[PDB]
Amino acid sequence: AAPQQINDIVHRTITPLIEQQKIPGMAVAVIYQGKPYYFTWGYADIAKKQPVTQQTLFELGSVSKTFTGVLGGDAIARGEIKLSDPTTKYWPELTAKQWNGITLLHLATYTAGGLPLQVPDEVKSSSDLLRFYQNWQPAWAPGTQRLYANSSIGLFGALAVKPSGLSFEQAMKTRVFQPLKLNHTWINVPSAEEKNYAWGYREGKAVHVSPGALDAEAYGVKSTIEDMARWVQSNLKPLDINEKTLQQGIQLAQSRYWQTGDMYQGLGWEMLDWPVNPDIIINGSDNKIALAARPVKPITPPTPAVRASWVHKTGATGGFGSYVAFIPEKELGIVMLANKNYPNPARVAAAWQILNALQ
Repeated sequence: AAPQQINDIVHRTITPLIEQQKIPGMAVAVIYQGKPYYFTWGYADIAKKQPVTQQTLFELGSVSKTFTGVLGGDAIARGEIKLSDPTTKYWPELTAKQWNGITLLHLATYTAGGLPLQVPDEVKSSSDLLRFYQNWQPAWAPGTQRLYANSSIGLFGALAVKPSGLSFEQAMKTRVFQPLKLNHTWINVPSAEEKNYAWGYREGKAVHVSPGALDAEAYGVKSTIEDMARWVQSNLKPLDINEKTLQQGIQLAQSRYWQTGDMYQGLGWEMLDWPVNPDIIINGSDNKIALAARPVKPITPPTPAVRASWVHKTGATGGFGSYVAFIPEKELGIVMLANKNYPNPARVAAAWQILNALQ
């Protein structure tokens, strides 16, 4: 059981959300005074009447970028990479002149100059990727415009693990998932766990995310509400993490590297100063803003992680919609996982209503 104030605000907020958005299945975790409280609704598989449980796996979509950012932070802390390193240090075959000056920082923070939102579906092998990046022409100089992009942070993640000699998946398992005891968090769902993998629903049809280049880095993690609550706990309170470079990596992913308007770009995470204007976060989450190019101001050196922040990330796939938000100063956070991609502003409005009530 949760304290009644949590049960009350969750029931009053999530029930109309599910009805308004026709969400088939949903799981919510509230982290309150550092402890998790879980809630589930509806079905992971409608036709087969499988309820959502605390072991249901949801596609995180772009919430996966938070894991990629932390894994990159850990590689920085290990001394394996620097954000100022040129992309070409890790991929010297990227000889085209437009890559001169594009650093790992730019890739990690969507500031390379207009790398596109998606890797094209036609681009599948490393050779296809090389052609893609060699032929890409920037719209802007590096470090001037943020354009949210799977092709940008996806490449960051692929390159950041090269010194380790591990694949991206193996690095993520060994360096992030295992130390944090995320035992039900997967880039590739094992056969024995397929029974727990919810279907996503798009226009009423059951769907799962399709393979794509750099999927693991940009949008490919699947996880349970329990593991996601532990992920929030770890990012709320990194000083409890025993593995020093992972603790440091978590901290570095909440450093502020760029500002645009009132939002700050971390590694995967995005941040605003708390208290927030809820309209700014709600309206800023709409893709009309969130996917637009926005001019950035550099923060030199990056601001070390600010405890009084709203730290958050939206994520989607064709069939799923996820959101995570937390406030380190308040020891408070929320995870919302659903098997329908419903509008971002409705996610953020509900999260803020719940966390604002519990602050």
